[PDB]
Parts: sequence; C-alpha cells; structure tokens
Amino acid sequence: GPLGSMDPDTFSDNFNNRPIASRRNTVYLCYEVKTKGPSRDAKIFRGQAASEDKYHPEMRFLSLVSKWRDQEYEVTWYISWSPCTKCARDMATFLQENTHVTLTIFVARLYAAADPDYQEALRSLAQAGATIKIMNYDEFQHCWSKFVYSQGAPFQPWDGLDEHSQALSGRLGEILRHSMDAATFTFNFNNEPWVRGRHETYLCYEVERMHNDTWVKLAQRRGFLANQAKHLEGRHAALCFLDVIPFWKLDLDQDYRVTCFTSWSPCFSCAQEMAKFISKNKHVSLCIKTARIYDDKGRAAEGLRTLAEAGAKISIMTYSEFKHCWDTFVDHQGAPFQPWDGLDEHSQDLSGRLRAILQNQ
Ligand SMILES: [Cl-]
Ligand SMILES: [Zn+2]
Repeated sequence: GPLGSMDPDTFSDNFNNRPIASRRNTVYLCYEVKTKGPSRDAKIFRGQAASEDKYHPEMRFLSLVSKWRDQEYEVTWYISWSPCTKCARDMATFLQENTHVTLTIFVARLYAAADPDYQEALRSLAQAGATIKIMNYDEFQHCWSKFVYSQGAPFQPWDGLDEHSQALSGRLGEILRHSMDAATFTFNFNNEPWVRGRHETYLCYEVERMHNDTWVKLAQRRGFLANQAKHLEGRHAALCFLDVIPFWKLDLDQDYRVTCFTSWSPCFSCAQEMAKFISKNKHVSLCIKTARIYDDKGRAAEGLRTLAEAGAKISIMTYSEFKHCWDTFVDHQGAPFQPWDGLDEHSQDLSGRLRAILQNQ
C-alpha cells in the first residue's frame, strides 16, 4: 500500500490478542493527536510506525505536541505490545515535564513476564496521568478503519477476541491496582480438597529481614503473581516466583524469610526446583502456606518431602492466612474477609493430610 500505512497482513500480525507468543519484538504504534478543547469537529492528526531502534519513527509524534502558545494536546496510542519498562519510564518523565500533554494508551497484548521493575514502571506511567486500557472490538475496528489501507474490506474479528480482551483486562488491572480481584481471590483460594475449574495458580509472597531479634517486613517487596498458560510455553507460578526472586538484590550476608501463599501447593517439578534453589541460597528461609494440596497425580507427596528436607516450612493456610492475604493483596476497598463455608474443617483436614505426607505415610 501507500507509504506510512499498514496492510491487512501487518495488522493481523501485530494488532491481535490470540496466543501468538511474542518472538518478533515488533512493536507497532499508531498514534492520534488532537488539540484539547470543546471542538467536536476537530481535526485528528494521525501517524504510525513500527518500532525501529536506529531512527525510532514511532516517536515522531513528540514534535507535534511541543509547547505552542496556550495549546494543550491529547495523544492516543494503539500499540501492539505493552510499552517496555524503559519507554514507560520515559513517557512517565515526559508527562511529568509536559503537563500540557495528556496521553491514552490502548494495548493489544501484555508482555507475559510482568516482572517487578516493569510493573512499577507501568504504575509510574499511570500515576503520571496516562490512561492505559486493553484494546477490545471497538479499538481494533477503529485502528483498522484508520491505520490500514484495506481497499474496501471491513474489519473481520477473530473468534476468541473478546475473551482474550477480558483476560488481558484482568491482568492489566492486577498490575495497575497492585492487587487482585476479590472474586478471583475468593475463587482461587477456596480450600476444598478436591475442586473443579481451578486451572490457574495464584501465589502471594512477602519478604522479611532479620534485624536485631525481629523479622521486619519489607513492604516494598510484597506482591503476587499467577501462572502462565496456553499452548508459548506454560510456566508454573512457583517457577515465576523463583524468577522474581533475583530482582530483589538480596544481601547474601543478611538473613531473610520468604513466605509464599499458594492456591495450589507446588507440583513435583516445582518442588524440586525450589529445593534446588533454597539449597543454593542459604540466606533465604522459605515458608510455603497452601490453600489446597495439589496431588500432582500422586507425585506431590514426594516433592513436598524433598522440599521440606531442603529446609522449607510447608503448612496449610488457616483462616488467619486467608484473612491476611485478603487484607494485603485483594482490592477489597475496606470490606472484611468473608470466609466460605467449611473453611476451618477443610483447613484442619488438609493439615492432617499434610502431616501424614511429611512423616511419610
Ligand atoms: Cl504447580
Ligand atoms: Zn509446578
């Protein structure tokens, strides 16, 4: 097509929320810029470019929003991938230094590795005033209508568009709120021994340092994550937490206690991975408190025994732990933790079964 446009194939490649993994680090940015004001017939100034690290044609919109008399500017992005950590930091700085510019960002996909520094950069960009949302049907259709040379072809949505948009919206909310949804928590941490539909695994985590004779909490370091799925390799939540750990830059000469609240107790493979990790990280004492014992087709008891042998403290979550994670990691907005029926009974039964497991029976 014409210069400065994308063809249907480039759109289908970049602006799509199906499990396309990632791989080709192509980040396509469509941008609109409008003069802020009451005009309803205002002229929208549009541009678009794929990310290229030599000349960066995607940032040419910045020249459009320089200070000019009393003018203010509203910028809109339709970006194929969430902005990287450094670009998010830079745009936060820019919004701070250019209060005459405001910015909305619609995103097609989120990077699966929502690691701590990236999440803090995204929350930084949000606090600077940016509006970040996941693209749904309206945004995809608008981007097709405005930035694609289609030759009379109407926008054709793919099958699982809305479901993927909703899942990405939930993840983005988990990131920006720094807390998980109340329905999500209430469901994933239900401690009935045998359950259906718990396809995900949620892992909350806290860190403490030994100062004087006291475990002091490092509130700057608490957090939560979930597993990665789809079939693009599925990485369990325990492995993702192990990946989070090195970002903390712990002092190898200090003593730390690391607590994991998991909805599913670790599978055999994850248990061996965490045993190997703690046997090579002497400065870290691992506590594992699980809502449910994931039997892992009968391989889990051996893994839990291995992990306990390596020094980890494996326990079953009680009402106190559920209430604690509700207060600490759930967007409750003041609401108290409302326990489900049979919580205590399921908890004490699971404690008995874990006891039988650890003593080898
Ligand atoms: Cl697992
Ligand atoms: Zn696992």
